[PDB]
Formats: sequence, C-alpha cells, structure tokens
Amino acid sequence: DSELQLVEQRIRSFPDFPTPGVVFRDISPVLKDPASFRAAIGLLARHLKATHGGRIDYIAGLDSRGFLFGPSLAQELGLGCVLIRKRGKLPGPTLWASYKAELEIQKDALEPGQRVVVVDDLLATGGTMNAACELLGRLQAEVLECVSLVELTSLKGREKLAPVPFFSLLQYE
Amino acid sequence: DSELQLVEQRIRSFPDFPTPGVVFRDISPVLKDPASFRAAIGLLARHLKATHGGRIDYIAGLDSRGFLFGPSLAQELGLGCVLIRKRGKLPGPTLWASYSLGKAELEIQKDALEPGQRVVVVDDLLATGGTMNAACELLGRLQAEVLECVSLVELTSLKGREKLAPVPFFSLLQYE
Ligand SMILES: Nc1nc2c(ncn2[C@@H]2O[C@H](COP(=O)(O)O)[C@@H](O)[C@H]2O)c(=O)[nH]1
Ligand SMILES: Nc1nc2c(ncn2[C@@H]2O[C@H](COP(=O)(O)O)[C@@H](O)[C@H]2O)c(=O)[nH]1
Repeated sequence: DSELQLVEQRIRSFPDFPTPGVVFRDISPVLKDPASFRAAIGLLARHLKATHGGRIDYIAGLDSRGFLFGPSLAQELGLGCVLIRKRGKLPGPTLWASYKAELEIQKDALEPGQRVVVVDDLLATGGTMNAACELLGRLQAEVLECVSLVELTSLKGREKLAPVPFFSLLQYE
Repeated sequence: DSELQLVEQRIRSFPDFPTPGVVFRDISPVLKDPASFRAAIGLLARHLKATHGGRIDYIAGLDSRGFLFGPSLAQELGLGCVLIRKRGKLPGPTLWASYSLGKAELEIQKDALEPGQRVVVVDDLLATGGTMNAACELLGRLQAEVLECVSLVELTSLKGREKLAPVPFFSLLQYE
C-alpha cells in the first residue's frame, strides 16, 4: 500500500526515550509532510467507513496528540469531534477518571446511545485509551472502536481494550 | 457573514472559570459541529491566503488546543504542520521558553524548521499573549520568520496583540 508507505516512512524512532531501553515512535514528521498526513487520515477514514458504515456519530479525540488527528478524521467522515482532556482543563460539569493522570470530559459532550470512535496517535499499554472508553461509557455512549496510527504490540494494549475493537495503521514490537 | 456566524454561535461562555471574575470561552462546540469547524478553518485559510499568498511554508500549532486547528488549517493550505509542545514531551534536541501562566514552558525540536522558513502560528484563543509570545520566541531562535499569529478568539482587554507586535495578529472573533 503506497499510501501506508507514505505514513510509515515518516515515523521516526528514537532509542532510549524517555528511559533507557524504550524506543519512542515520533509521529511529528507525518504532520510536517502534508501528503503523509493526508494518507494517514484517508486510511483511517476508509477503515472506519468500511467497518461501521453510517453507525458512527462522533469521533472522540484524546488530549493532546489525538487532537492532531481527531478533527481531520471527523471532517473526512462528515462528523463532529468531541474532546477528552487531561483533568482540570474543561469548564462546566464533567466526569473524570484517574488511570497517575486523570482524563476529563464535559457531561454534555454526548447523549446516551450515541456511538463514538476514539482516536489517539499511539497505543502502548492501553491505559490512556482504556480510561477514555470508561469515561465515555459513563455518559452511556457506545464505543464502537478505538484507533491509532501506531500500536506497540509487545505491550498488549489491544487485549486491554477487549472487547472493544482496536485498529492501528502500523505495528511495532 | 454566515460563516462567521456558524463559528460565533458555537462559542460557549463559562463565567468564573477557572477563577472568579473572568469568563472562559469554550470552543469545544465548534469542533462538535462539523459545519462550524469547517467554517472556522475556511475563514482562517482565506485570510492567510489573502494576506500572504504563497509565502507560508508551515503552520505551527500550539499544544494542546492549537493542535485541534493546526493540521486542518495546514491541510487546507496544502502545507505541513510543525508542533510546539509543553516541555518534556519531545524527543531529540530541543529549545524551550518559559512564560507566566507560576510558569509554564513550551518546547520545539531544534530540527523543526530551517533558517529562513516562514511560518504562521495558530492557537485557539489569545488572552495575555504569553503563550503565543513564547512560541514566537522559540521560532525566532530557529531563525524562522513568523509571518503572523492567528486564533479563533481574542480577548481584547488583555492586549495580547500589542505583546506580539510587530508580528501581525488576526482573530476571527473578539470579546472584551
Ligand atoms: N508518539 C508517541 N506517543 C507515545 C509513545 N508512548 C506513549 N505515547 C503516548 O502515551 C499514550 C499511550 O500510552 P498508553 O496509555 O497506551 O501506555 C498516548 O496518548 C501516546 O500519545 C511513543 O512512543 N510515541
Ligand atoms: N479556549 C480557551 N482557552 C483559553 C482561555 N484562556 C486561556 N486559554 C488558553 O491559554 C492560552 C492563551 O492564554 P495567554 O497565554 O494568551 O494568556 C491558549 O493556549 C489558550 O488555549 C479561554 O478563555 N478559552
């Protein structure tokens, strides 16, 4: 897939960041190359349409690298984007979950029964995405799927999200 | 302007957040309404094309709510987006700049831009101008040329515009 290649070739890997032995996958070059960013959004949108058809009501973007992809992905799908933030940031009534960071969402972000796909840049342990799913569940939203550009498969984040489906463009050990 | 109205109607105000006496302007509903979001990006893009023609090399988006607009704006203009992040998040060699929020620090990769490259900075809202000023400083230290800073909202009583001068500033909407 030449589109996927446009994305993969713009992932930059930094050894020993932030700790010795870890390899950080830097997605910033994807954003800097407009053809790469377009390919990433296109591939995610095509997957989501092919999997869910018209069932998705909103994209939920995770603070803050999910914010980079969520709105463009939503726009490509003709959908709005709701925001899940680090705690203390959102005004008005909210719910929060601590996973030690805390996520937050406005109580009126979604109505009961609305269906959402959650997007972040990368899935590692799955802690962040798992917390997002729980928050959304407490609004009585249905999480159809979580998606990311990158998945670190040796950390088994996918298993953590089960039974909510997960999809990534690229996988690294 | 029907387009501008689509954006203004989707700004929500929260008095006494985060402190008593102020009014937080919430842009979240703009993102939730795809017509509103499209209008905001379109208005910003049209302004930038009308003001700079083809001279913009990159959009620089500010962590974290600038990230919501930066890539879509960049895409609309056919440009890439570079990131200015809260300190501690970026790999590789970086520069950072403090400003009062106590203090916060923004950071950029030393290799984000080459000397002479021309950039427009975007954030959701301009208040005191501290955040945008820090971004401008970082970019200047890379020897990039900051053509303009833009936002959806400007709180004019806080005089952030003057703080950025002589770098031009543009907002879609203004409140006291
Ligand atoms: N871009 C990038 N983000 C990472 C990396 N490791 C962790 N993250 C960030 O941390 C979260 C995923 O970590 P998790 O909660 O799944 O362990 C995501 O929000 C992601 O932005 C990495 O190697 N690259
Ligand atoms: N959406 C929103 N952001 C604000 C508000 N006040 C401060 N900010 C955030 O803080 C920064 C602007 O504050 P400044 O540094 O100009 O005083 C921006 O990054 C913006 O995201 C507000 O009322 N609404």
